[PDB]
Amino acid sequence: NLKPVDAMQCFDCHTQIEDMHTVGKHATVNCVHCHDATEHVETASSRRMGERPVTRMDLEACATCHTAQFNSFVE
Amino acid sequence: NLKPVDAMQCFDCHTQIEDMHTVGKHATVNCVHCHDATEHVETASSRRMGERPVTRMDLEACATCHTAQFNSFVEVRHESHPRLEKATPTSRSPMFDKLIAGHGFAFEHAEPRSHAFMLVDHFVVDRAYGGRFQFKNWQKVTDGMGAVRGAWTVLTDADPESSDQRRFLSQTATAANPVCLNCKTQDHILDWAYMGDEHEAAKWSRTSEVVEFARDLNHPLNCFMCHDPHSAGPRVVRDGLINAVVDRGLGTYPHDPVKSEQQGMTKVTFQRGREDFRAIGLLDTADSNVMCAQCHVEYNCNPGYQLSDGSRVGMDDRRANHFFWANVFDYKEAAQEIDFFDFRHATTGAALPKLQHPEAETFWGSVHERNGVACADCHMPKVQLENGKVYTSHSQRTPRDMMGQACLNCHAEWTEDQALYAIDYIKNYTHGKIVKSEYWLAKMIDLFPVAKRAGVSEDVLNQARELHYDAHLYWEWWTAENSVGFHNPDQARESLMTSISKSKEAVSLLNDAIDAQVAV
Amino acid sequence: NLKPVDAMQCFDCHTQIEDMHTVGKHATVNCVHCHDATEHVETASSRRMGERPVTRMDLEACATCHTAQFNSFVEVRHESHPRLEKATPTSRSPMFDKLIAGHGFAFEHAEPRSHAFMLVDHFVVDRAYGGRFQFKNWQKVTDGMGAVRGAWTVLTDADPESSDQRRFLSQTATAANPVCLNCKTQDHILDWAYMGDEHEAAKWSRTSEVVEFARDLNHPLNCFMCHDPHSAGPRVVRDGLINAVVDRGLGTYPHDPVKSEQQGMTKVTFQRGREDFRAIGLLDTADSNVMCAQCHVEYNCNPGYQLSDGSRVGMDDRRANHFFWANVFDYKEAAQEIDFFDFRHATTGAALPKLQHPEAETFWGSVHERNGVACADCHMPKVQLENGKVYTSHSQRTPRDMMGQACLNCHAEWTEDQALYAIDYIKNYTHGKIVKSEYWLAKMIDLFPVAKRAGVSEDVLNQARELHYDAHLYWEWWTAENSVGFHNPDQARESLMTSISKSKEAVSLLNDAIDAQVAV
Amino acid sequence: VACADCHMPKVQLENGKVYTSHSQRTPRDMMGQACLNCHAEWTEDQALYAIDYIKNYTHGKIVKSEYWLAKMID
Ligand code: HEC
Ligand code: HEC
Ligand code: HEC
Ligand code: HEC
Ligand code: HEC
Ligand code: HEC
Ligand code: HEC
Ligand code: HEC
Ligand code: HEC
Ligand code: HEC
Ligand code: HEC
Ligand code: HEC
Ligand code: HEC
Ligand code: HEC
Ligand SMILES: O=N[O-]
Ligand SMILES: O=N[O-]
Ligand SMILES: [Ca+2]
Ligand SMILES: [Ca+2]
Ligand SMILES: [Ca+2]
Ligand SMILES: [Ca+2]
Repeated sequence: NLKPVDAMQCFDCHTQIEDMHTVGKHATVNCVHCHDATEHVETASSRRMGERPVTRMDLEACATCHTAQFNSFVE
Repeated sequence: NLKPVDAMQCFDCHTQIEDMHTVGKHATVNCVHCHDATEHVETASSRRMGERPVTRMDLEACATCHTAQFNSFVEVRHESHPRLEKATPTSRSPMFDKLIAGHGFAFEHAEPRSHAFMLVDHFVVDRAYGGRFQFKNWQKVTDGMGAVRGAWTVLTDADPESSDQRRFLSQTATAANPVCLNCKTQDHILDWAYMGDEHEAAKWSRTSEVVEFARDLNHPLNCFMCHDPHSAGPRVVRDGLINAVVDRGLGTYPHDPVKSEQQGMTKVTFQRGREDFRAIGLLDTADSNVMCAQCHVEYNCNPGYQLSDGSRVGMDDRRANHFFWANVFDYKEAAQEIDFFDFRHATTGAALPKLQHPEAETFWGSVHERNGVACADCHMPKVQLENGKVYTSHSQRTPRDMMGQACLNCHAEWTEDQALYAIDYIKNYTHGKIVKSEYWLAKMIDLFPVAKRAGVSEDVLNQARELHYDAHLYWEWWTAENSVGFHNPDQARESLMTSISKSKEAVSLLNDAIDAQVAV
Repeated sequence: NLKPVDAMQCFDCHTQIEDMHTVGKHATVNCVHCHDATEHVETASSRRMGERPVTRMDLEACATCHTAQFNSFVEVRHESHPRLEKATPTSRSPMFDKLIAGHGFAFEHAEPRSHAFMLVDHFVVDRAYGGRFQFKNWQKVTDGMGAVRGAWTVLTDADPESSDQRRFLSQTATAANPVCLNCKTQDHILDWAYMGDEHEAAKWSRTSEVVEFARDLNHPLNCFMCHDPHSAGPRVVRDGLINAVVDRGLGTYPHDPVKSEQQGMTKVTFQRGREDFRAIGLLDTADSNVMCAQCHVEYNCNPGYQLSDGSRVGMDDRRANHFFWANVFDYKEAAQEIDFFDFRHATTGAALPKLQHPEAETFWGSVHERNGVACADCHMPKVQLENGKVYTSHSQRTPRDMMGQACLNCHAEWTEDQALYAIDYIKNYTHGKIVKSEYWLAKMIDLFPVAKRAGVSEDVLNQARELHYDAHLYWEWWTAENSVGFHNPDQARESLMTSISKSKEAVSLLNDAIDAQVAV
Repeated sequence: VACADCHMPKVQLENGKVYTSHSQRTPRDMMGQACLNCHAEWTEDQALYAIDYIKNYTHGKIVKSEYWLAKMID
C-alpha cells in the first residue's frame, strides 16, 4: 500500500514543480504515485541530486485513478 | 481546484481515523476530497466538535477516481419493468390484495427496479407518504443519473409548508417512518445514533417526523455503505445488521460457526462527548453476502403489536428497528423471541407477520452458499475484457444479462440456453406452488365471514387464526423473496407445501364448524 | 378507360359542389373518377334527382392517384394480436365477466386490431349478429386487403333467406343496430339522414333491420371520412360528432374556447327535395384530434333506459345516437342531462353506464394536448425518407413501431429505450390501479347476493346500487380507453382511486347491514 | 473541428458521468458521436457514403499518379 511523502519538503528544492502542482487538478495527488525518492531525499541538497530518485513511466501509474481513460486507450 | 489540507493536524485529534487511513489503500487520498473542515479545525477541542465540518455524502465524491465503478453502478436496466404492481395476475402475487388486506402494502407494492432509483421510489410509492411526493413530471421516471445526483432534483413536495404525514390522494397510506431510510440512503450516517435511539448528538431518530427527515436526504445507496472511506476496506454500516451479527452474537453465518469466524465482522464505535454514538462493522473479507444483507433481509422497520397481549409496539421501541436474522423455518420462533407481529388481517382478524425480501436468509444453506458462492458472483461479477484493467461491475442485476461471467464460467458443461432453462425450471415450479398456496389461503379467508355469520364459536375462529399465521408465513416468504425459489429451491418447496397444509387444515376446521351450526 | 364528363353541366345544378370543387386541390379531378351520372343528367331537374347516379365508395377510387396513402392504410400490423378477448387474466380486464354481467359485451369483447378489419370484425364478433356472419374460412382472418375490397368478398351469412336478428350459436348476442355502422363504414353516406332520423330520402335509419343494412355495406373507414372528395380539404362526416360540436355548441375543444375558435368546424348541409338531409363538418385545419374523434369517443349507439323512471329508450329515440363529448369527471352529469343509462347489472341490479373507447375525451387537458400535439403526431406521422417526396403514413398504430418519427423527434434527450420505459411506467402503474379497482368492485358485487339473502333492506341495497354506478364509471372508463393511462395519466389515477373509494364505501355499507341482520 | 472530435469523442451515456474516449480510431465505429451530432441532416449510411465518395475519388488519382510515375521510371 502506498504511503504518502511530505510534498512540502520536496518543494523546498523543487519550486518549479511546486508552482505547477499546487495550482492544478493534481494538487492532492501525492508524489509517491509516480516517484520513489526516499534515498534521494536522504542524500540531496538543493545543489546536488544525491541518489537519483525513480520516476514511473508506466501507464498503470495513471490507470489507478483514471481506469475509464486507460481501458478505452488499450482497446 | 482542491487544495490538500494537513492530515497530521486532523490526526492529532482523530486517532481512530489515523489508524484506519494511514494503513489502507486510501493513505494517499487527502481529507479535502470529502470534508470541508477549516472552521472545525479553528474551533474544535480534543473532546468538543466546535464548528461542524462539512462531509460529502454524494456518490460523485468517489466517481472522480473510480469512474468505471460509478458508471456501472448508475446504469438503468430498462428491461427491469418500472412501477409494476405485484398484486396482478401477470406478476408475483395474483391474490395479494385478499391475502394482505389490513396491511399498508395493499395500497401499492411494485417489483424492484435499478438501485439508482431506490430513494426516489421510496418517496413516491403510494403506501409511503400519502402521495405527498411525486416526480416533477412523468418523464423524470427515466432519470437514474438525476436521482443519484439527488432525490430533490427530480421530485416535488405537494405541501412544503407542513410536515405531517397525511393522505394527499384517497388510495394512499403513510407507512413511511425514519427506519425505512436506513435501507435507501446513508446520507444521515453522522446524524443518526446506532439503532435510531434518542441521543443528544443525533438530529434524527426512530421517533422523528419522517417528512422532515425525508427532506434532508438525497442520495441512494452511497458507495461508503460497503467500503470504508478511510481505509477503503470492506464494511457494513447498517445498525440492524451489526446488532444481529455482533450484539446478539449470531455471527455472519448463523448456521456455520466456522465460516462466521473466517468471514466475520468487527464492530467499531464512534463517540460524541465521550459517549457511544454510531458504529460500523469492518469485514474480515470483501464478502458480498454480508454487504447485500444490509438491505436484502427480512426486518422490522415499523410499529406493530405484541403476540402475548395485543398491545401496540411503537417507533420508540427498539423492536421497530430489528433484523430477525432467521430463515423461514426459524422465523416464527424469532418473532416469538421479541413478542411481535405486524398486523391483523382485515377479514380473518388473525395476528399476522409481514415478510420482506429475505434473500440473505434464504440463500443460507443453499448449494451455492455451501460452496462459497456469494451474491456478487451472480449479480455483480468481474468485467471480462480482451485488453484492459479488470474491475468489478457495480450494476447489480439479474445474471441473465451476463451469463458468461455470472454462470457459464463455473458451469462449463452448459450453454447459455441450458443454464437459462435450469433457472426457469425452478422458477416455474416454485411459482406454481406460490399460486396454489394463494388459492388455499384465499379459500380459507373466504370462509371466515361465512363462519362468523353462521355463529361459529370464537374458540374455533381463534384456532383458525392460529393456522392463518403459519399458512401466511410459509407462503409470503416466497412472494417477498425475489428469486422465485432460485436461491433455495428445496426450501421454497418444503415451505410452500407447509403453507398449503396449514390452509387445508383451516378450511376443514371451518367447513366442519359451519356445517355443524347449520345442522343445529 | 375513363372518359371525362363535362363538369360545367353538373355545376349548372350543383352549386354547392361547384363552390367546393373549383377552389380546392381536386379542381382538376374529373367527376367520372367517382360518379357514373349519364342517365342522371338526362332525367334530373333542378330540384328532382331523376335517375340516381352511381357513386363509388370503395377506397381504390382514391388509390389510383394516392397509392402511397392507400398502401400505408391497408397494412396489417400482425403484432396487434387478433381476436384477443379482454376478459382474461393476461388482457385488459381480468374480472370483466363479473363486472359487466347483464351487458352484451360479456359475450365477447376483443382488443382492437388494424383498421382494415373494422367492418368485418364488427360483423363477426359474437356479441353482434348472433353468430350469423363468419369469415368464409379461418384463413381469411389474415386478408386485410380482401376486407378493404369488400366485407362480402371474405364473409358468409348463415341464412341469406331471413333478415331477423337471432342467435345461430348459443353464446352469442344480437347487440348490433344501424347506429354501430356509422363508426365502421360510410358506404351509406347518401342513404342515411343526419342522426339516422326517419326521412323520405333515406333508405336506412336508426330503426332499420340491421341485418338488411349490413348486407348493403362493404368498405371499412372510407378515405372520404376525413377528406372532402370535392375540395380535398379536411372534414368529418360523423353525425354524432357534428351534433355535439355544432348543434349543441360545445365546440371542438370544449375546455378551450380559444382553440375551439382557431380549430373549429363549419356544418354544411345537403338537401333532398329542398329539405335538410345530410351534413358534413369542414375543419378549419387538418386537425386529427377531431378526425379520429369521429369514432374514438364514448357514445350511445344502442337502446337503454331512463335514470328517472327506468323506462325503455329505443332505437327510435335520438338518444340512441349520441356523443356525450364529456371527460370522465363530467360524464355522470352528461348522462343525467339526457336521462339515460345502459343496463342493469345482473347480480347487483344497479343501473349502470356502459363506457366505450373514450380516447378523444381522455386526451383533452393532457400535457400533450395542451401543447398542441394531436393523435396523428403519435399514431400516423410523416414518413422520413433519405431521398423522396414526404407523405403522411396512414397506418394508424402504436408509436412503438416508429419511435424516431412519433416521439424521439420531439424528445431529443431520450433514446428509444428510455422513451419506451417512460410509456411502460405509466401503463404499469395504471394497470395496477385498474386491477385493484376490479378487485374492490368484485368484492362489492359478491356481497349483494349475501345481503339480499340475509334480508338486508331495499333502502340499503339501493344506496349500494347508487355507489355501484360511480364505482363502475370510474373504473370502466380505463379498461375501455386503449392507452392504459398514457393519454392522461393523472386523470386515470384520480379516477381509479375514486372507483376504489366508492367500492370500499359500498362494501362497508353492505357488511355492516349483513352483520346487523345476523345479530337480529 | 479538431482530430479528437472525429477520432476520440466524448462518450454518450443514458445515465453516467461523461468522459473522453481514448480509443483513437476511425469515426466509422462511433458515427453517432463523431459525425452525426454535427450533421443532423444525414443518416449514418449517408455520412459513410460521403466519406467513400472522397476516398474512392482520391484513391483513383493516387493509382493514376503511380501509373505515370511507373511509366517515367521504366
Ligand atoms: C504521476 C501522476 C506524477 C505525480 C503525482 C508527480 N510526478 Fe513528478 N514527474 C512525473 C513524470 C512522468 C515525470 C517525467 C517528466 C514529465 O514532464 O513528464 C516527472 C518529473 C519530475 C521532476 C523532474 C522535472 C525535471 O527537472 O525534468 C521532478 C523534480 C518531479 N517530477 C517532482 C515531483 C514532486 C516533488 C511531486 C509531488 C508534489 C511529483 N513530482 C508528483 C510524474 C509524477
Ligand atoms: C489518483 C491518486 C490520481 C492519479 C494517480 C492520477 N490522477 Fe489525474 N486526476 C485526479 C483527480 C482527483 C483529478 C481532478 C478530477 C476533477 O475533475 O476534479 C484529476 C484530473 C486529471 C485530468 C483533468 C485535468 C484538467 O485540467 O481538466 C487529466 C488530464 C488527468 N488527471 C491525467 C492524469 C495522468 C495522465 C496521470 C498519470 C500520470 C494521472 N492523471 C494520475 C487523480 C489522479
Ligand atoms: C482519488 C483522489 C480517490 C478518491 C476521491 C477515492 N478513492 Fe478509492 N482508491 C484510490 C486509490 C489510488 C486506490 C488504490 C488503487 C490500488 O489498487 O492500489 C483506491 C482504492 C479503493 C478501493 C480498493 C480498496 C481495496 O482493495 O482494499 C475501494 C473499494 C475504494 N477505493 C473505494 C472508494 C470509495 C467508496 C470512495 C468514495 C467514498 C473513494 N474510493 C474515493 C483513489 C481514490
Ligand atoms: C440497501 C441500501 C440496499 C443494499 C446494500 C443493496 N440493495 Fe439491492 N436493492 C435495494 C432496493 C431498495 C432495491 C429496489 C430499488 C427500486 O427503486 O425499486 C434494490 C434492487 C436490487 C435488484 C433488482 C434490480 C433490477 O434490475 O430490478 C437486484 C438484483 C439487487 N438489488 C441486488 C443487490 C445485490 C446483489 C446487493 C449486494 C451487492 C444489493 N442489492 C445491495 C436495496 C439495497
Ligand atoms: C432494509 C432492511 C429495508 C428497510 C428497513 C426498508 N426497505 Fe424498502 N426495500 C428494500 C430492498 C432490499 C428492496 C428491493 C427488493 C424488493 O423486494 O422490493 C426494497 C424496495 C422498496 C420499494 C420498491 C418496491 C416496492 O415495494 O414498491 C419501495 C417503494 C420501498 N422499498 C419502500 C420502503 C418503505 C416505505 C419502508 C419503510 C416502511 C422500507 N422500504 C423499508 C430494503 C428495505
Ligand atoms: C455493496 C452493496 C457495495 C456498494 C454500495 C459499492 N460497492 Fe464497490 N465493491 C463491492 C464489491 C463486492 C466489490 C468487489 C470486492 C472483491 O474483491 O470481490 C467492490 C469493489 C470496488 C473497487 C475495487 C476495484 C474493483 O474491483 O472494481 C472499487 C474502487 C469500488 N468497489 C468502488 C465503488 C464506488 C465508487 C461505489 C459507489 C458508486 C461502490 N464501490 C459501491 C461492493 C459495493
Ligand atoms: C447465483 C448462484 C446466484 C447467487 C449466489 C445469488 N443469486 Fe440472486 N438470483 C439468481 C438468479 C438466477 C435469479 C433469477 C433472475 C432471473 O432473471 O430469473 C436471482 C434473482 C435475484 C433478485 C431479483 C432479480 C431480478 O429478477 O431482477 C434479487 C434482488 C437477488 N437475486 C438478490 C441476491 C442477493 C442479495 C444474494 C446474496 C444473498 C443473491 N441474490 C445470491 C442468482 C444468484
Ligand atoms: C387523380 C385523378 C386523383 C383522384 C382519383 C383523387 N385525387 Fe386527391 N389529389 C389529387 C391531386 C392532383 C392533388 C393535389 C396534389 C398537390 O399537392 O397539389 C390531390 C390532393 C389531395 C389531398 C391534399 C389536399 C390538401 O392538402 O388540401 C387529399 C387529402 C386528397 N387528395 C385525398 C383524396 C381522396 C380521399 C380521394 C378519394 C375519394 C382522392 N384524393 C382522389 C389527385 C387525385
Ligand atoms: C371510425 C370510422 C374510426 C375512425 C375515424 C378511426 N378509427 Fe381507429 N379504430 C376503429 C375501429 C373500429 C378499430 C378496431 C378495428 C378492428 O377491426 O378491431 C380501430 C383501431 C385503432 C387502433 C388499433 C390498431 C392496432 O394495431 O391494433 C389505433 C392505434 C387506432 N384505431 C387509431 C386511430 C387514429 C390515430 C385515428 C385518427 C387518425 C383513428 N383511429 C380513426 C375506428 C376508427
Ligand atoms: C363510434 C362512436 C363507434 C360506434 C357507434 C361503435 N363502435 Fe365499435 N369500435 C369503435 C372504435 C374506435 C373501436 C376500436 C377501439 C376499441 O376499444 O375497440 C371499435 C371496435 C369494435 C370491435 C373490435 C373490438 C371488440 O370490441 O371486439 C367490434 C367487434 C366493434 N367495435 C363492434 C361494434 C358494435 C356491435 C357496435 C354497435 C353496438 C359498435 N361497435 C359501435 C367505434 C365505434
Ligand atoms: C382520418 C381518420 C383520415 C382517413 C380515413 C384518411 N386520411 Fe388521409 N390524411 C389524414 C391526416 C391527418 C393527414 C395529414 C394532414 C396534415 O396536414 O398533417 C392526411 C393526409 C392525406 C394526403 C396529403 C398528402 C400527405 O400528407 O400524405 C392524401 C393524398 C391523403 N391523406 C389521402 C388519403 C387516402 C387515399 C385515404 C384512404 C386510404 C386517406 N387519406 C384516409 C387523415 C385521414
Ligand atoms: C403521443 C404524445 C400520443 C398522442 C398525441 C396520442 N396517443 Fe394514442 N397512444 C400513445 C401511446 C404511447 C400508447 C400506448 C401504445 C403502446 O404500444 O403501449 C397509445 C395508445 C393508443 C391506442 C391503443 C394502441 C395499441 O396499443 O395498439 C389507441 C386506439 C390510441 N392511442 C388512439 C389515440 C387517439 C384517437 C388520439 C387522439 C385523440 C391519441 N391516441 C393521441 C401515444 C399518443
Ligand atoms: C472529422 C471531421 C475528422 C477530423 C477532424 C480528423 N479526421 Fe482523421 N479521419 C477521418 C475520416 C472520415 C477518416 C477515414 C476513416 C475511414 O474509416 O474511412 C480519417 C482517417 C484517419 C486516419 C486513418 C484511420 C483509419 O482508417 O483507421 C488517421 C491516422 C487519422 N485520420 C488521424 C487524424 C489526425 C491526427 C487528425 C487531426 C490532425 C485527424 N485525423 C482529423 C475524419 C477526421
Ligand atoms: C494525446 C494524444 C493524449 C494521450 C496520450 C492521453 N490523453 Fe487523456 N485526453 C486527451 C484529450 C484530447 C482529452 C479531452 C480534452 C478535452 O477537454 O476535450 C483528454 C482527457 C483526459 C481526462 C479528463 C476527463 C475526460 O475528459 O475523460 C483524463 C482523466 C485523461 N484524459 C486521462 C488519460 C490517461 C489516464 C491517459 C493514458 C492512458 C491519457 N489520458 C492519454 C488526450 C490524450
Ligand atoms: O408520522 N409522523 O412521522
Ligand atoms: O333487430 N332488428 O334489427
Ligand atoms: Ca426487478
Ligand atoms: Ca417484516
Ligand atoms: Ca390492438
Ligand atoms: Ca357508452
